[PDB]
Amino acid sequence: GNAPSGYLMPAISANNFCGDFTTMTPDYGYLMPEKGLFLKMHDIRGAYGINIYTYVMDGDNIQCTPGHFVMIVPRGGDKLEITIKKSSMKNTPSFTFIPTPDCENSAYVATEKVAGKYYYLCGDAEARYKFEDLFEDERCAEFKNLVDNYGK
Ligand SMILES: [Ca+2]
Ligand SMILES: [Ca+2]
Repeated sequence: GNAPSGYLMPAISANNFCGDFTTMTPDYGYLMPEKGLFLKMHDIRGAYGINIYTYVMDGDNIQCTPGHFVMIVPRGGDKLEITIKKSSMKNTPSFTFIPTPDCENSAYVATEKVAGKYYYLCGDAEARYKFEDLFEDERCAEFKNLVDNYGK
């Protein structure tokens, strides 16, 4: 009913690509219908930057509005630094994700470019596993609690 879903998020210059999406370096997405949140994660040398968007549906389209940004930075001795910032509406992109009816290898594509490219949402189990492992990591309570308590 409200099970969350994970996505790989390659960025491609064309908005109508259908082929092998794994030739591109992906970000990761996580849709949480139980909370009305969409998370987008970017990896920089093992540190994670996660945007928490709020979303609503517009028919089949997922409309995503910036919320907060969580940074998770590994440090010596298996420590993590977790920090949270409010995202700016002016400086963090919004997304509208629309279906890809003609491509079975993607679930959605963005309506607008970011840095010249379209992000796709490609359904993916491993992306889901990555988020769910991070939520439940004993060191990540600050992140889990932000998400669990969000808007509430
Ligand atoms: Ca599709
Ligand atoms: Ca097939």
